[PDB]
Amino acid sequence: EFTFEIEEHLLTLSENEKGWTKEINRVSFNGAPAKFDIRAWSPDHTKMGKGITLSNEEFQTMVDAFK
Repeated sequence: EFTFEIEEHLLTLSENEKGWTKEINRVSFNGAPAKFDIRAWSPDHTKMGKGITLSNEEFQTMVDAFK
């Protein structure tokens, strides 16, 4: 019903006592070209938590606004 693949790891923002991390990655969902993805991950990255996927245009819009 759904697949994911971390194609590139870009940045970790924090890690908690359980080893879960908040990361910015390029992630391919359902085989689509990889997109920016800001999300919590288990230590071995086989479980994911809540997060948001952003197009390149959305991510650029965000960075340019807050730089």
